[PDB]
Amino acid sequence: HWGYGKHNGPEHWHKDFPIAKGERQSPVDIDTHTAKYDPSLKPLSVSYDQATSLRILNNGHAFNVEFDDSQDKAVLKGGPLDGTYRLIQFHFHWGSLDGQGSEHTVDKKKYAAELHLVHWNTKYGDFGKAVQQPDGLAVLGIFLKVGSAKPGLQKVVDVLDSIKTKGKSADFTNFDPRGLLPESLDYWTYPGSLTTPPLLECVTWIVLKEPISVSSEQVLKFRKLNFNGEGEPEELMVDNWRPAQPLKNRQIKASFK
Ligand SMILES: CC[C@H](C)CCC(=O)Nc1ccc(S(N)(=O)=O)cc1
Ligand SMILES: [Zn+2]
Repeated sequence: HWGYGKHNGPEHWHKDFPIAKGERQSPVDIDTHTAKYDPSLKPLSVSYDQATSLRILNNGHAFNVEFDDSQDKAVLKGGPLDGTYRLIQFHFHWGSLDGQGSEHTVDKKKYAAELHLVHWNTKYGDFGKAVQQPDGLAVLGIFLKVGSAKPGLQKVVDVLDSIKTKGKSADFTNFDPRGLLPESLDYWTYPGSLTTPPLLECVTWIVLKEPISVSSEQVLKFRKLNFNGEGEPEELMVDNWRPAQPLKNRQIKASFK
């Protein structure tokens, strides 16, 4: 099965998922000088006041904080998007070292980690239908750098001990994802894909320019998670990122000058 090791990592994925070599794969390097300001882009609208988190799950590749997406409760709209996208889950990708971990890069710079807030287009009814459409998902990407702690992340950090291994979940209600956002909603946007198998080409990526800062102790706790299940040999969940993929026939647009 696919993963992030030498024998099953990103360079292998194309054998089971040929779309890995497709025309709109993610992540990509964001060349800031080549991205073009698009004055017709609208401000993002991030409406998370009614978000209902439910659970946190270690799925063997990352941990997902899952939300109730059976009503319009936490939605993303505006920006490059037409229509309304509902928050279903967020997760991160991170490194074994502070100098790597992000999936997107900015002028080839790697951040310590990257948060993905995953949303699906309500016109398709459910997430499984949405991933089969070119405009099915909108993923809000936010870079993490190591410095000061992010207080709004701490409730996530502190539950990780309870979901150390693959397949473990824990109740995780009343978590407010607004505490994970930077001040500015300036962003870059481009059409892309899921960054893990099945690598479906269904995502409008919206990547915030401003990173959030997290403490070294916060990211160290991410790195204590396990890829393996309980009672299997311990493999630390680190370096669960896909490297930048060719941009091909795409233009990255900026919301800002
Ligand atoms: C049918 C599709 C898939 C098996 C269903 C499970 C799923 O949601 N996968 C997923 C979600 C988000 C990302 S990312 N890293 O934000 O692009 C990567 C993978
Ligand atoms: Zn992701």
